[PDB]
Amino acid sequence: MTTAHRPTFHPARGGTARGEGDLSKLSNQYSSKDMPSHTKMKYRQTGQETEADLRKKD
RNA sequence: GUUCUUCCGAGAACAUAUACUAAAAUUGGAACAAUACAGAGAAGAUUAGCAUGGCCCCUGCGCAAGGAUGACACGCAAAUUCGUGAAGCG
Ligand SMILES: [Mg+2]
Ligand SMILES: [Mg+2]
Ligand SMILES: [Mg+2]
Ligand SMILES: [Mg+2]
Repeated sequence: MTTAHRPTFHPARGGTARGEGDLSKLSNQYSSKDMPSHTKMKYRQTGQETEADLRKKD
């Protein structure tokens, strides 16, 4: 019988790869996109119809 | 060891703790080249390719991509339990 060509009847699980569960388990090889980028965080301006002021604004 | 003190051969200050310390002696752990054999995924054959899984790697700068689809998988799969009437006995 053929059985190697099977789908995922069994559930997928994870949470144990490189650097998961312990921060020292990151290898010093890191991916090209793991470079620091977009490091200045944007925020929404003051008076953006913020929730409490919006609530007031019935 | 130096700049100074003098009663004279001593005194004050400056200077302040190197080194996985070995020229060694010991003790684990990987792949190498090839005589003969029989030889590489899918209900006949030629057989794609891409997936899926874990206490399996290798090449790669790599969330790219290759390594036979990289290899494997390839059936006792029972795993919460019964219910019935004939005929021997005794
Ligand atoms: Mg093929
Ligand atoms: Mg591949
Ligand atoms: Mg190939
Ligand atoms: Mg594969």
